[PDB]
Amino acid sequence: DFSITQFVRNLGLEHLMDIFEREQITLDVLVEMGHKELKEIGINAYGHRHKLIKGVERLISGQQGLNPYLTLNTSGSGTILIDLSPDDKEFQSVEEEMQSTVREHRDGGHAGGIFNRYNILKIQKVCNKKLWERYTHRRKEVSEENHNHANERMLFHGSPFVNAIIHKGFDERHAYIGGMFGAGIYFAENSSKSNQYVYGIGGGTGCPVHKDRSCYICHRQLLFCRVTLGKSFLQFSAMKMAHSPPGHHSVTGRPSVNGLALAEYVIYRGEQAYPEYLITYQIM
Amino acid sequence: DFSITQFVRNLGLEHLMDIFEREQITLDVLVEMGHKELKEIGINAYGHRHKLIKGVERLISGQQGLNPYLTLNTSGSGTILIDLSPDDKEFQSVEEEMQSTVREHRDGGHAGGIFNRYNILKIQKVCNKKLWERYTHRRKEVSEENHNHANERMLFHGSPFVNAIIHKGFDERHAYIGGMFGAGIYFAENSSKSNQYVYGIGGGTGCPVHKDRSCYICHRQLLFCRVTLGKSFLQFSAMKMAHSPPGHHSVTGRPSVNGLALAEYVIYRGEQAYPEYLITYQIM
Amino acid sequence: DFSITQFVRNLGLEHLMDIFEREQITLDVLVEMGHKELKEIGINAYGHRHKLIKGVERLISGQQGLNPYLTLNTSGSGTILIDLSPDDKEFQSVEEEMQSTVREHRDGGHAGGIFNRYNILKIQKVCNKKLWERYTHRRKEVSEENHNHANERMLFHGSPFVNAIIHKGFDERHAYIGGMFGAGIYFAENSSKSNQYVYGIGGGTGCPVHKDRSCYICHRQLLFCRVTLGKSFLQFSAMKMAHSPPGHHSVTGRPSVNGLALAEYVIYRGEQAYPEYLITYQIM
Amino acid sequence: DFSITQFVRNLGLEHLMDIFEREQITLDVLVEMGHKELKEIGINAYGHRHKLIKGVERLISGQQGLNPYLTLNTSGSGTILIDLSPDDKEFQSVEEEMQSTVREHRDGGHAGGIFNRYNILKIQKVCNKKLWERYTHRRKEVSEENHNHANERMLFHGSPFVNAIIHKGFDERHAYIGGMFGAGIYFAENSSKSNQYVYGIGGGTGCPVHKDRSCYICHRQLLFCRVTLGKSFLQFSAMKMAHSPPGHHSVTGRPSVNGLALAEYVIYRGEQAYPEYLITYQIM
Amino acid sequence: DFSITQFVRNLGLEHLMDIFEREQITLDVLVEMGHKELKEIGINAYGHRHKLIKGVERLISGQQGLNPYLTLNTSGSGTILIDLSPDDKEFQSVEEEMQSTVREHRDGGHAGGIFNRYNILKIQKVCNKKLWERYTHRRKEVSEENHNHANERMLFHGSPFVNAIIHKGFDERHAYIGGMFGAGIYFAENSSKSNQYVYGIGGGTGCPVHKDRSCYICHRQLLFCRVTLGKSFLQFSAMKMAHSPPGHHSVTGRPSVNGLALAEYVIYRGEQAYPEYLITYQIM
Amino acid sequence: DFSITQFVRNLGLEHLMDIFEREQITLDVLVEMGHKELKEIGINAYGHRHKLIKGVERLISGQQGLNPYLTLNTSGSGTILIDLSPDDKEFQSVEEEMQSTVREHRDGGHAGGIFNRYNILKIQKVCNKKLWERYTHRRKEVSEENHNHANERMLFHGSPFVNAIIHKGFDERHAYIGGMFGAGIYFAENSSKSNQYVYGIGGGTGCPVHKDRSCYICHRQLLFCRVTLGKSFLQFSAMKMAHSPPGHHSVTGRPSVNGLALAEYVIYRGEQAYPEYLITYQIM
Amino acid sequence: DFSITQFVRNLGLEHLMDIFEREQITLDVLVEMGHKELKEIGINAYGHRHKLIKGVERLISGQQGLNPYLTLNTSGSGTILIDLSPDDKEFQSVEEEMQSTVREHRDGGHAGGIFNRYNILKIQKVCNKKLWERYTHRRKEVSEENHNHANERMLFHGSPFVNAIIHKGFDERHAYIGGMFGAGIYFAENSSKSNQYVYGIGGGTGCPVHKDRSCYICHRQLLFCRVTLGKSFLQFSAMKMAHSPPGHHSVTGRPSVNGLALAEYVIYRGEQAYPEYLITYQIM
Ligand SMILES: [Zn+2]
Ligand SMILES: [Zn+2]
Ligand SMILES: [Zn+2]
Ligand SMILES: [Zn+2]
Ligand SMILES: [Zn+2]
Ligand SMILES: [Zn+2]
Ligand SMILES: [Zn+2]
Repeated sequence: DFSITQFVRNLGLEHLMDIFEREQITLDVLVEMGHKELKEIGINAYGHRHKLIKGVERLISGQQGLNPYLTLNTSGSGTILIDLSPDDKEFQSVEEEMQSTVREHRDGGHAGGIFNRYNILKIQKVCNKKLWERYTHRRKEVSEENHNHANERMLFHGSPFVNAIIHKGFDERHAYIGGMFGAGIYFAENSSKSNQYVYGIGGGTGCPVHKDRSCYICHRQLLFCRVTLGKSFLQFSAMKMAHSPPGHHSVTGRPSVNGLALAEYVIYRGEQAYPEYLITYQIM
Repeated sequence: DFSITQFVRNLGLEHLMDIFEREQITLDVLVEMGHKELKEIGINAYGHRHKLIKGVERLISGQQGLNPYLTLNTSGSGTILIDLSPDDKEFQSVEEEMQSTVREHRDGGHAGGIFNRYNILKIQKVCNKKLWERYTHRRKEVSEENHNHANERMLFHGSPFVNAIIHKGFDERHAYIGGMFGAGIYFAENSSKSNQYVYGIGGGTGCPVHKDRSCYICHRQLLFCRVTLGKSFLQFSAMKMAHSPPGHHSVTGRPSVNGLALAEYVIYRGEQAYPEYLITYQIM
Repeated sequence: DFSITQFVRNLGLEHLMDIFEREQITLDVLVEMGHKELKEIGINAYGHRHKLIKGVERLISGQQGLNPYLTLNTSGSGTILIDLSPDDKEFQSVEEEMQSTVREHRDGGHAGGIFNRYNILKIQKVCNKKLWERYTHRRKEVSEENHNHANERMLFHGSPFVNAIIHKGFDERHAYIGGMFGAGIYFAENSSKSNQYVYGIGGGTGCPVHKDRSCYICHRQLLFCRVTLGKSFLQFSAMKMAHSPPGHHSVTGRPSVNGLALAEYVIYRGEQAYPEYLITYQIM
Repeated sequence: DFSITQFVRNLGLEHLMDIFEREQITLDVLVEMGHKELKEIGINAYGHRHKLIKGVERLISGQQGLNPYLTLNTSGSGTILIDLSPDDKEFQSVEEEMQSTVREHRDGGHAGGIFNRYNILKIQKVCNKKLWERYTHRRKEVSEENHNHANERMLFHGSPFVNAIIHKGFDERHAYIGGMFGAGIYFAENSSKSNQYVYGIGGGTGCPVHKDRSCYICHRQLLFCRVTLGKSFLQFSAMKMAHSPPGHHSVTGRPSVNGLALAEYVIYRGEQAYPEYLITYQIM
Repeated sequence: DFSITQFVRNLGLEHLMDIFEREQITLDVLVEMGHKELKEIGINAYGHRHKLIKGVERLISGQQGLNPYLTLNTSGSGTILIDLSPDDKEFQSVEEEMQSTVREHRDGGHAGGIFNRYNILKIQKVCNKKLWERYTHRRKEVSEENHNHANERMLFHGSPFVNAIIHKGFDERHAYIGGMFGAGIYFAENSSKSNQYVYGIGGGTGCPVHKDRSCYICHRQLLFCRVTLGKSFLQFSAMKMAHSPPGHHSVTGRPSVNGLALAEYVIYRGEQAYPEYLITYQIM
Repeated sequence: DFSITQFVRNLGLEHLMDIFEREQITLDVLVEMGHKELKEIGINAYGHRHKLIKGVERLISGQQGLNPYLTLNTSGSGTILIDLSPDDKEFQSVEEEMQSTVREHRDGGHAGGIFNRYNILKIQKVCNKKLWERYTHRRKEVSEENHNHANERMLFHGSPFVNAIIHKGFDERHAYIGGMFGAGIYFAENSSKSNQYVYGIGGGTGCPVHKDRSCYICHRQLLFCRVTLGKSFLQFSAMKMAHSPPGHHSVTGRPSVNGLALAEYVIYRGEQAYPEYLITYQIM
Repeated sequence: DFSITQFVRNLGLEHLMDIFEREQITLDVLVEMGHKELKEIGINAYGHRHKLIKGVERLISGQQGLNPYLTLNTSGSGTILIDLSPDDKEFQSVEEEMQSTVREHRDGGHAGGIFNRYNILKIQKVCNKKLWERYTHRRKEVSEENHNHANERMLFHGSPFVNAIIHKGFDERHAYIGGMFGAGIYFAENSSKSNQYVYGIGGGTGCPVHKDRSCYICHRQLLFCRVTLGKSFLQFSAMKMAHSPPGHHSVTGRPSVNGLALAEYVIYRGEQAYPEYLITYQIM
C-alpha cells in the first residue's frame, strides 16, 4: 500500500494514513471516492476531502495520456464461469439444442466417433466484461451497416483451445488457415459437426488419456456462442480467402449434393463472436 | 462454491473466502448485498466492501446483455400449493360455487357420469410468481383497450392436463383445435359442464384404474381460474376460429334452443387465464 | 402440512427441513420470521436466512393480487367469550344496567313474560378481531361525516339469532323487514323491551322446551352492544324505511302518547353495531 | 392565516415568520416538512428545525383524537373531470359500448324516445380520491367474501341526479324504492335502457326546456360505472326487497318471456359503484 | 440562556460551544438528542457524545425528583386555533347542528334576543395537548367505571369566559354555584339555550358595545364541546348539589309537567369536558 | 377453564390443552407469558410459542378498544391490611402522634367523650394498588402546579364509613355538605377532634351496642391519612363552598378566638387523600 | 490524559491507541463501555474487547478500596442554574409565593428596608446531583423515623453566602450560633423575613456599594428551599440549643403575643435542606 502513502504524503495529509490503513483504502479505491464516501470513512473536515479529491483529479485527468486509471483498474477483470442448474429451462434449452442437432456424418466415426446422444455433464455461462464490450462494440459497428440488423446467431464452435478462448476471446491471428473457406473461425449449426474438431483437425490425436477419437470416457468441451454474421456471403464450393469479401461480414457455406453436407459459417474477425456457453459432455 | 470463489479471487480478496464459506454466501446471494449486509457478516474494511460491490456492478449492469442475473435467480421459482382448510370461508365459497352450478346434461351421464353433488376432498391455492406476472401483464394490456375494464371472471376448467397447467400455465399451443369454437381454451360457469372434460374429450375412457366414465371411487380434478375476457364476441352457433374475431379478446357462446345448453367461454391466448384453485373431488 | 416442504424445496434448502419439523414451523409461521427469529431456531448461516426471507417476499408481495397472505393466517380468527366474575365492577355495571331499565309494558307480559327482575346467570365479553375492525372502520367513517362525533351508545338487542350474531356480526341482509321503521336492526335503551324479541317477533312460541312465552325455568340471552348512531333522524310514527334517511346515519323512534311507549334505535347497516356483552338470564 | 403564526409564536420562534410569510408556508404545509424541506427554505439552525418538527409531532400525533390532520388536509379534495379526446382509443371504446348496446324497447320510445344511435358530445373521466378509496375498500371486502373475486362489471346508469353522484358518489339513501327489485341502485348493460331514466322515472316530463321525452335538441348525460357485484342473486321476477338476499352482494334480474326485456343489476349499498365516465350526448 | 454553557463547561467540553452556538442548541433541545442527532450537528468523536449523553442522563433522571425536564420543555405548550373552511364538510355539519337546534323559548327573547337563524362568521378548532390529555385520562377513568362506555356527547356551552376556557380549560372552581342543579358546568343540546349565557346569567347587560341583549351587530361566541357523561343521573325537578350523586358521573335534567322546557346536562368535574370548536356568530 | 380453551382451539392448538390444565394456565396468566415462560412449562416447539404469542397480541393490542386486558386482570386487586407490631418504631410513632394530639375540647365530652389517653389495640397499614395510583397521579398533577411542591401532610379522619373508604377510597360524592367549610372531606391535626366524628356528626348515637357516645368498652377506628394540600386557602370564618377557591387545592381553617378552637383542613376532590393507617383503639 | 495510554499499553493493546485518540476515549469514558459500545467505535475483534473489559473490571472492582472510579468520575459534577421562563406557571407560582408573603415587622423596616412588594429579575432552578442525593438520603432516613412522613416544606432563606450554598450545599458548620434557637440554619415562611438576612445578621451594613440597608438599586438574592422538617419541636421562647431536641429532627418557632411575630423553622443538619430556587430581585 505504497502508492496511497506517497499520494497522501505529497498532499501533506500523512496524519490521515491511520484511517486509510484501517479501512483498507488503496489508491484504486480512493480514485473512486467522492465527498460522500470520504465522509463515511471518517474524513470529517471539508478541507481534507477537497484536497484529496482535487489530487485525484490532477492524477486521473491531469495525466490522462499516461493512463494511470488503466494501471489502477486491473483488479476484478477476467472471466468467471457461472454453473447452470439442470432444473432450469436455460439448461434444458441448451441441452435440447445439443441433442436435437445431432446428425450422421460421412465418416465412419473417424473424427467425432460413433454416437446418437450426449451425456451432458455441465453447462457454464462465460462472463468477461472486457470481451463482452469488445463484442458488442463490433456488433453495433456491423449493424450500423446492414440496415440496423446485426444478424446474430447462436452456433457451435469446437477446438482444443477452448480454455484460451474463454479467457482471451476468439482471435483471427490463430485462424484455421487451411480450412475449406480460408483463414477464419468456423461455426456449425449442428453440434455433431463441431464435435469433430474438439481434439484437432479431423479429430486430431484423440483424447489425451486414451488416444482414441471415439473415447466414451473422457469429457469433451464445446462452445455455444453468439456470432454476428451481418451481410453474409453464400458459398457452395471451396474458396480460400484471408478476409471477408467486400461488403460482407461473414461467409455461409450452404449444403450441396456435391459439396457441403451441412451448414458452415465463417467469420474473419475475432471480435464477431462471443463464447456464451461452455458445455462439458461425453459421447455415447 | 466455485463461482463465488472465482469472483472473489479475481478481486484479490481470497482472504475473505472463509467468511463466505461460513455464512453460505453464494454469488446469487452476494449480488443482492450492499454495505449494510456485508458489514453484518463481518466485512469490516470499507475498501473490501467497495471492491465487492463494484465487482457485482460490473457483472450485473456491465454485462446485462448476457443476462447473468437471470442465470442466478433460477432458484426459488416454481409452484406451491397452499391447502385451504374446510373451516375457512374461502373453502366454503369455492365449494358453494362447485355445488350450486350442477345441471342436467343431454347425455345420460355418458361423458360426465350420473350425479347430483360432489364429495370435495380438498381445495388448493396455486401460487407461481412468473405465471402470475404473465397473467397480470396481459390483464393490464387488455384493459388498456376496452376502456380500463378487464372483464375478469372466475370459471371452471376441466382437462386431463391440470398438472402441466399448474406448473407451466395455460398454453394455446395445445388448444382444443376440434372444439365447437375452434382452437381455443374453453371455460364454463357450470362445474358439471367442465366435469365432462376431466377424463378427456367427452369423458375419455373414464378413470385409468377402472376405465369407468361414471366412477364414484377415483378422484377428479378441476381448476377454478381467473379469466380476462375483455371485449367478448357473442356467438350463437358453431364457428371454427383460430384467434379471436377482430376487435375482441374472447368468445362467449350463449345458450340457444337449437344451440348450446349452457354458456361457453373461449380464449385464444394462454396468458389470459390463471389457475387460482385446484379442486379435488369425487362424484356421488 | 406440505406447503412449507414445497416452499423450502423450491429454494434448494430442503436440508433445513429437519429443523422446521422439530420447531413446528408451518408456512404461516415462516412468513412472519426475520433474521433474528430464524437465528433463534438454528438457521445460523446468513445465506440461508437471506434466501428464506427473499422467498417469503417473492411470495407475499410478489403475488399480492392472489392474496396468499390471507389463505395463510386464517388461524386464530373466530370469537372468544371471556367470562366476567360477579365480584368485578364491570359485571356489576352491566347487571345494574339490566336490572334498572326494566319497565311495565302495555301487554300483560305476553311477548316477554310477567316479571320485575332478572336472575342473571353469567355475562361474557365477546371478542372477535375482524368484527371489531369492521366496526371501528365504520365508526371512523361516521365520525368523519359527522362533526368528529360517532354518537356511540350502548344498547340492548334481543333476537333468536344471537348465536349467529356473535360469530358473524350484525347483518342488515337479515333485517326485521316488518319492523315499525322498516328493514333495520333494532336496539333499545330498556332491557325489558329487547326481552320481547328473544324468542321471536312478538314472543314467538316461548321456550322450545315448554313452549311458554313467560317461562321462568329455562335460559334466555340478550346482547349489550356498542351502536354507532352518527346523525340520527327523529321519528314519531311508523315509516317503513329501507335505509336511513338522506343525510343521516340512523333512526330514533321517540316515545309518544299515541305512539311508542319507549324509545327505539334503528340502524340499516350491520357494521355500525358491535355485540360487546352476552348476557344469560332468567326472568323472575 | 393566523394558525401558522400562533404555532410558531408558541415555540418562541416568531423571528422565523418573515421566512414563512415569503415562502407561503401554512400550517397544513408545515405539518408535512422535515429537516430537508426546512433546510431548503432557509431554516439553517438545527435547533430551530428540531423545535418545529417536535411541535408538529405534538400537534398531529399527540392530539390524534381531535383529528387536526383532517382539519388541515381538507384542501385539494374534490372532483376533477378529464376530457377524453375523440381521437383516443379510450373514447372510441366507450363510444362503441354506447352505440352497440342500443335496443328497441316495448314502448314506442315513450320513456326514452325514438332513435337508433347517439350523437356523442363529450366523455369525461371522473376523478375523486375519497370516493375511489371508498370504492376500493368495499371491493376488497366483497372479494374477500367471494373467493377473491369482486365480479366487477362496467354498466350504464341513468338518473336526473348525475351531478350529485359525481360529486358525492352513489348513495342508497336516495334509492329507487319503487323499482321492480326494491330500494336499490339500478344499472344496465344496454345504454338505451339507462337512457330511459335520465329525465326521471318513465322519462319524467321529458327535457326541462321542451318537456319532450323524445327531444333531439338538448343534451343528456349517462354514467358509465364500475360496479362490484360479488355473489349476485339470480332473480327472474319482480320482488321488492330492501337489502341484498342473504349470502349475496347484489341482484341480477335476467330477461324472461313474461319478465324483464333486458338484464338489470341492482346493488343496495352505494359504496360498490364508482362513476368512472360521464357521457354527454343527444339522441338521433 | 447560560444553562447550556454551564452544562457544557461542567463536562470539560467548552471547546464545543461554538458548534452549539451555530446550531442554536439550547439545553431543552440537547436533552432530546442521541448519538445520531449529535453526529448530525458535528460532534464527531464518540467520547464527546458519550459524555454529553451521560450528563443529560444524570440531569434528567438523576435529579428526577426536581423535575428539571418540566422546567425545560415549557415552550410549545399552549392553545392554537385552526380555522375551518366554510367549503369543508366539518364546517357544514357544525353549522347544521347549530342552526337545526334553534328553539322558541319561554321568554320573549329576553336573554338571547329574538332570532330564528345565525350568521356564522367563523368556526375554529381548539388545540391544546395538556388539556386534551387531562380530558382523555378522565375519560378512561369514567369508562372503566361504566362498563367500558364513556357516554360521550357533543354539547353547547356559553359564558363570558370563553377565552379563559380555551386556554386553561373548564374549571369547577369557577362553577355556577347558584344554578338550578347546583355548582356544576352546564351544557345544552339546543344552541339557542346556550346562547342565553354568552353575555352572562340571563344575558347580563348585553353586548359591551351597545349594552343590548338582542343586539344584531356584535359577535357572539359559543363553545361546542366533547362532554363525557358516564352513568348520568336523570332529574325532572331542581335540587342543588355540589358534586355528582354517588355512583354517577353527571346529571341530566329533562323536561317535565312541572320542570324544564328543554334538556340540560351538568358535570361537576372540570376535566370531563373539552372545548373542541369555538363558534363566532351573530343572531338575526 | 373455557376462555383459554376457546382461545387455544381457535389457534388449532388443542393438543396442548392438557399441559395448560396441569399448569393451571388461565387466559389471564397466558397473556403475560413470553417465549421464556412458555418454554418453562413445556411448550418446546418454537412454532407453537410463536402462534400463542401472536394470538395474545391480536387479542390484547388488536382489540384494545374493547379493553380485554382489564376484564382479565381483575384478580388480585383490592385492599389488604398489614398489622404493625407494637414493638416497631412505626407503631410507636403513630401511637405517639395519636396520644400527643389529644386536646381539651369545648363540649364536656358530649361528642367524643371524656378522656385523656387512648388504649391502642392495633394499627394497620392499608395497601391498595388502584387507590394508591389514583392518589399519586393527583399528587403529581397538583405539584406540577404549586412550584413542584405537593405540600403533603398526614392528618386524622373520623367517620362511620371507614370500611367503605379503605376499599373504595375517599369520595367527594359522599361529602360533608353541612360542614363549616362546605361540601368536602375534613381532616384534623388533633386526633381528639377526628374522634368526635367516628360515630357521626356531633357524635351521633354513640356505640351501637350501648348507644353511648362516651363508651369506654367499644372499639373505635380512625384513619391516619396522606393528604395533598397543594396551595391551601387560608380561612377564618365559615363559608359554604362547593369546590376549592380558584387557584387553590385545599382549604385550611385556622384557629380563631371567635372561630375555630383547633385547626381544620378540607379537600374537595376524593383523590387528594389516601388512608395510610387504620387505628383501632378505645378511649380512657 | 495519559492514563488511557498506560492502561492500554499494560494490556498489550497499544496498536488500538490510534482509535482511542480519534474517538476521544479517555479512561473515564472507557470504564463505562461494553461489548456494544466497543464494537460501535471499531474494536471488531472479540479478544480485544474481552481484554479491555476485564482490565476495566480489575481496575474498578479489583482495586475498589482505592476508589479509582471516584477519581475518574470527578468530571461532570457541579451546579447548573436553569432559567425559568417568566410565562410559565412555575415562575409565576414562585413569584406569587414571594409577593403574597410580605409582612410588616415589629421594627420600622430597619433591617430589611421600607417596601411593599418586589421586582423579580430572575428565577433559577438549582441543579446539583450530589447535593440532591445527600438531601434525599437524609429525607429517606427522617421519613423512616417518622411513620414514613418526611414533613417536607418549601421555605425561604436569606444569607450573604448564597453562592457558597448553591455550590456546596447547606452546612451547619457555618451555623448562626447567635440565633434565637441556637446553632441552626434558619428558614421562614415569609419572604420579607428572610429578606432581613441577605446582607448579614440584623441587616449588617446594607448593600456593599451604598452601605444602605434599604438600597433600591442593588440586586439581592434569596433561596426557596426544600426543607425536611421530620418531627418538628414546638417552642415559644428563645432557647440556645446546639442540636435538635431528643426525638425530633427540627424546631419550629411559633408566633406569640410577647415573642415571635412570624414563625421560623430551624434545622441542625445541612443535609435536611436543598436550595431549589435562586431568586434575584429588588425591593420597591
Ligand atoms: Zn479417453
Ligand atoms: Zn375408478
Ligand atoms: Zn321452558
Ligand atoms: Zn329538450
Ligand atoms: Zn351590540
Ligand atoms: Zn359501647
Ligand atoms: Zn446600593
